Amino acid sequence: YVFGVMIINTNDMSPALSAGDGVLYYRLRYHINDVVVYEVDNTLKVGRIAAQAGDEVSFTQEGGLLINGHPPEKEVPYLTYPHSSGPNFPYKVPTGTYFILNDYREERLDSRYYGALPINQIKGKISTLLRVRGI
Amino acid sequence: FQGAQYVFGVMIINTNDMSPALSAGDGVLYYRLTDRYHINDVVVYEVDNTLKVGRIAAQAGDEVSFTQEGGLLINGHPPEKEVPYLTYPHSSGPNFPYKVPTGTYFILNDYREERLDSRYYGALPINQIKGKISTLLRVRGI
Amino acid sequence: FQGAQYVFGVMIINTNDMSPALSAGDGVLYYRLTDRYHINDVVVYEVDNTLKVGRIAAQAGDEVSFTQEGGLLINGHPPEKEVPYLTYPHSSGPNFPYKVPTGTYFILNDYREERLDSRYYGALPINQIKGKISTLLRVRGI
Amino acid sequence: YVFGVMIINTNDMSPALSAGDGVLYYRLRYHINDVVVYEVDNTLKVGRIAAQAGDEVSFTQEGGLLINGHPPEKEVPYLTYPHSSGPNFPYKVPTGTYFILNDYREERLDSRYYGALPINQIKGKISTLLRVRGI
Amino acid sequence: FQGAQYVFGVMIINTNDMSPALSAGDGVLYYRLTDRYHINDVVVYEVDNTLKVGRIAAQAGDEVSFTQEGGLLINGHPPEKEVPYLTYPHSSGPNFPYKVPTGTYFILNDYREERLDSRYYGALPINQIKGKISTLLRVRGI
Amino acid sequence: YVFGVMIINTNDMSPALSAGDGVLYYRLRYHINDVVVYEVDNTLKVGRIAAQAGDEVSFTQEGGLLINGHPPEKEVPYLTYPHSSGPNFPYKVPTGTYFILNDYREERLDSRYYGALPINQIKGKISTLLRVRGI
Amino acid sequence: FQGAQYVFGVMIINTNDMSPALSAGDGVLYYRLTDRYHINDVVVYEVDNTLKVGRIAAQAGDEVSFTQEGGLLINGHPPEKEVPYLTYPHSSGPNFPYKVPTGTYFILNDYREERLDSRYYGALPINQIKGKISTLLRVRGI
Amino acid sequence: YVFGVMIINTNDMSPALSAGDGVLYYRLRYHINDVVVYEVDNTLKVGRIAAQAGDEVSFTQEGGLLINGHPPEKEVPYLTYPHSSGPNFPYKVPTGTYFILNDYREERLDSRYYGALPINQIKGKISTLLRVRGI
Repeated sequence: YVFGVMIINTNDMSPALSAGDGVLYYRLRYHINDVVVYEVDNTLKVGRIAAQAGDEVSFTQEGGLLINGHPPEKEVPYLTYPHSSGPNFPYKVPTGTYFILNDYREERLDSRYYGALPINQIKGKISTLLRVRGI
Repeated sequence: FQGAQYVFGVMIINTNDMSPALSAGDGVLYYRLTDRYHINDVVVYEVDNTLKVGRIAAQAGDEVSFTQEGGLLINGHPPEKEVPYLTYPHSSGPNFPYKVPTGTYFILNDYREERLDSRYYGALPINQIKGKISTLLRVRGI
Repeated sequence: FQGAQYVFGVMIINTNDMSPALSAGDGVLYYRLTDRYHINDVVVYEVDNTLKVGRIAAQAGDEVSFTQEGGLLINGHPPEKEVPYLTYPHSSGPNFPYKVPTGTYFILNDYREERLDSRYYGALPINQIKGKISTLLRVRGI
Repeated sequence: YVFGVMIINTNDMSPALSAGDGVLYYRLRYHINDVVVYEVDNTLKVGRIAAQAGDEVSFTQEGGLLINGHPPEKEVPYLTYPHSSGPNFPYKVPTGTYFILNDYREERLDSRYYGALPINQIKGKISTLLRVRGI
Repeated sequence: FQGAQYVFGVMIINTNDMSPALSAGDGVLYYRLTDRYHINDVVVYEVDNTLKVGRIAAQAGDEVSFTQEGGLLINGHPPEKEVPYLTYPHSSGPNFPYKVPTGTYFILNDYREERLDSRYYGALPINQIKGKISTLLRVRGI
Repeated sequence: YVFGVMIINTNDMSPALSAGDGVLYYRLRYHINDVVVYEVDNTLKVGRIAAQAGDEVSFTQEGGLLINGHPPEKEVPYLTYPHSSGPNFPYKVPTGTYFILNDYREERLDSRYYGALPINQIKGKISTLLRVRGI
Repeated sequence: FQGAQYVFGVMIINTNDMSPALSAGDGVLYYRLTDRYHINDVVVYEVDNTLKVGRIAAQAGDEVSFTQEGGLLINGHPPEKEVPYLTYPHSSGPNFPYKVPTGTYFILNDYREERLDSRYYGALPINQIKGKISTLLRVRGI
Repeated sequence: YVFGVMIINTNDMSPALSAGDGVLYYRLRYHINDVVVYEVDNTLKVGRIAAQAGDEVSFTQEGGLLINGHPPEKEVPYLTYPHSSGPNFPYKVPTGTYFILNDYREERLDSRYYGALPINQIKGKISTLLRVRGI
């Protein structure tokens, strides 16, 4: 029904997505591993959904991520540490929200800083990428 | 001789050897240059009646070697492009350090643990390069 | 084995051997079929490390012959496609009548006076067909 | 990994797919509602997967289809009657097979004639369609 | 006046009003004709600052009417294109039988149960037609 | 400046152009061998310009065409005979007109029937062809 | 409401108002952004039922003025893009200095001697921008 | 017959052509205003043909260019001054050569430095440009 188009403008989602990528996203109920466009502070961001309503989200001392004890499907070539000004973990994911992580985990301004994003702040699932340079 | 020459090719990627830059199922476009390619270009190339993709890591006159800690050296310096893997030789490849011949390109899989690239074949002659991948379309598995 | 497979190719035509259907400088698009081609398709194909274009005049099991008046016969009947030229064998081609082998296509230049087509090479194996020309873009010389 | 390309050459799958459509299919484990290319008698066909190993497949007097009593997700603007030279129904779907139906149900030479197709005869799932005429 | 004119547009379909020919999420290409469109063309058109798609069911001078059994008549005959739905007027549309004006096209949703088409708006002037949908790309929901 | 787009709908210009071809034409002063869109009787046609203001146009008994005695640059695989209800030849081409011929010369409803076309009836030069079937 | 939304448009340029960046007869592609455009983008836009092209010289909140020597100032500084012409106001345009409104873009012809751009119309609301020209194909007149 | 493809890698031909442009060129007899790819010192360059065999090429004190007294068709927003290590002007263009100028005339390493280019060093006429960024 509703489709958006944007140019990715950070490397928060690298290497899955890079600055300058073109994306198409549509407004959806999301699923773990969906990559979504969302808004915080009148600013569009992209991130991947690591957890949904009810899950608990914990860290290991060795930079690892746990959703309900067990670590995630998706792997990234980074260690995941908490943000110091973020909610306490372990962290329970509220109804109507989704816990969102940057694939490039060294950028810690995702749900680890904001908490889970409410639905009304999620603009849609990215269904198509067109990369036209920097292959 | 020639009836027709390529300007572009539109292909689907069959392998994860260029992962994570490229994934199986990705659509790509390449364009064919009549002059030279460049370092870091991802190219489509042919070896053994077999189409392959890889990234140009060195060109004519360059010297390629490895450190004991799985690092790649081009002319004694480490390359621009970084990949989340270590690079080791193919035991049945040519000798290193390896002087890249005139008119050839030394091509590496971004997914370095697959070693069927120039580590096994040596550098590829230009005439076996089909073109440079300039564009990518991914629809699933983002 | 394969890194990548063609879905389309976008090419420029270098020859007038397919004239007047195709002219030098024409841009074309082809698509690659995994199954079989058909009679009257114009295809891009390779023989002797050389890309060529031509039109499929017969397929596996067909019989190709010539009349003394420069006419082509496929299975004893004249073909659908008409060209403003006569068709004669290549003196150094195979024998006719010619039984088209399994898994091959008998390909002819629309500009029949150029005889470096299946009249010289025999029928082409399918694996040497790159794809079917579906689209044409002409900008000059209309 | 392995991709095929073909031109649909019947209207067995109409309106979902029409003769002259171009498709891309890849070799997969299939799911109900997948549309797949398959071979019978050295001939490529396309059809949609209505049932999998273990299911039972039954007809109603009123041209309706039942998979395990309950009728299917996918609806088509045709009634589904059995083929007279086909297996008996109700019909239990063997392991390693998939029961395949034409969307255009008046063409009855699908699994209703052949039975369920074994995997080795399924060439792949159609993932992309390009229709270039007859829109 | 004009800086630029459309030759093609590449669009995504937002509605199921043209279902099953077209579905939400489909990609389409249209081309813009300078002359006339034809019956059965699916076109992109604008009404109320709003882009819409539909299929041309009648043209200038034609007469459109309905039977009591939900059938469409064009010039007293039923149309070529068949859809798996019945066609009824929009209670707030113009009168029928309806004489199609000069320079207009009478456009219908293939999914006839949605009646916001020419049954409500009347026939659309040509200058509000953006072009004809010639190509379709579907990737999900096949 | 002004561009038109049309679908060729005859084979008058075959093989150069075929029914179903897409063309782009722009409004120009034309030159011999230009292929142009023109109007006669509220109907768009296409043809190639064989002669301009001042030229004389004559036929040979052997189906040949003469512009000022000498035959044309462009050759076609047809013989060119006059139309019986057309102007007398030899035929002098008026100022402000262009003598237009069908490449497929067996269709004789070009300038051989109409005479030379005035400029105001020539809609433009075809600069681009896109053939999408029947190659 | 919407049946379909643009992702790309492929257009031909009818004017030399964007010369020498763009020329009459150029083919272009644009893509439609759902978010904001940027300064220096060349965009297709509509004003008075009329498609136009131009280059975004300023955005919301910016201040546009002219020097007596035919120079353009954006926020008191001269802009990045240089054109081989001088810029003067349109005598019947709005007042300058000109505060660019919220949700609008101040658009200028690269060929500045044609003044039917934001110098006459003011800044264009975003909803009247069709998209950004990203690609150019020139075949004649190079 | 023979087509080349290259990426323009200077702004010598700006604004007509810019670094990063893609071009198509074919091997030809050239004409004034043709833009051509040519080689000097095992290096591909592009330039526009200002004069041919027999012409004379002169400069005015006011940065202007004369071909046979009369200045050129093509205008550029630059003044044209000689190169100090180039041939003497006025300069007569030898048979079998073409006098080539950079559109961006402040780059003086064109025929003003090299003299006219022989044919065997001209690789072809640029017939198509594709600009994909920096519009």
